[PDB]
Amino acid sequence: DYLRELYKLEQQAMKLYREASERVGDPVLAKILEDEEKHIEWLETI
Amino acid sequence: DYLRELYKLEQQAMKLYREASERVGDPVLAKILEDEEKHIEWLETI
Repeated sequence: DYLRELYKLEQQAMKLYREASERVGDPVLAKILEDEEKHIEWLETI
Repeated sequence: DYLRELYKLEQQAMKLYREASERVGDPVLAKILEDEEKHIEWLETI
């Protein structure tokens, strides 16, 4: 259901937030990434 | 660049987190949504 494509969305966000952090180099980009990580965990409880 | 498709990703996440919160009804789903919102704002400073 939703959870499953919401889960994948979180995975792409981390992938593209990773390729973006490497380059851009805005520390807040790394901050947004620590979050997406926790979103995955919380998603993991439904 | 990345920022632009990272921005759109955040928009879809909120759209699908909204349709998912309405239904599922897991309060943490609303918590993940208040976040995606701030990610948009922080994204807005690059």
